[PDB]
Amino acid sequence: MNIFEMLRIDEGLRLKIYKDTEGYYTIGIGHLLTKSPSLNAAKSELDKAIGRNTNGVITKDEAEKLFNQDVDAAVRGILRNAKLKPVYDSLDAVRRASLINMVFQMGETGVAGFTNSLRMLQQKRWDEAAVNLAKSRWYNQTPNRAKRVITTFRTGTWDAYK
Ligand SMILES: [Cl-]
Ligand SMILES: [Cl-]
Repeated sequence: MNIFEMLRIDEGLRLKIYKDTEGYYTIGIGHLLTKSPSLNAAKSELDKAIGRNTNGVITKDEAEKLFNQDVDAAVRGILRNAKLKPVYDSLDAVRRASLINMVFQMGETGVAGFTNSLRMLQQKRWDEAAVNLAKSRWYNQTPNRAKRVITTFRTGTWDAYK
């Protein structure tokens, strides 16, 4: 199991524009297109991301390409972030995947906002971090996915994904 397979389970794969859990236009494996209500604004963003006139549909290869870019970007954003980087550097391989998953989902800014949980993870206080991570809108809005990520942080294994 790895970050790609992990995010593929959490995000699914859809080849046609769809609305995410927050009602935003998305495509492929969790690739956010726009927060605008406009479907035309989303098709425009899509064509721009793909480099062709897609009329709202993409192929599996195209979805996987956006996916590879988004994972790369999540990692690079963590490494560039003064608050995230030290956490990431401190974690083992499995838990690092957990942090990438959160950044992919809610953005670098959003994760960097989990001040107390980050401090707990850096200190390796797994049980405490798990409790603090759950007191969040994130957990309350997408509980099943949040629990899988939190269990991964707590145990350092991929059990929640098997
Ligand atoms: Cl893009
Ligand atoms: Cl969920």
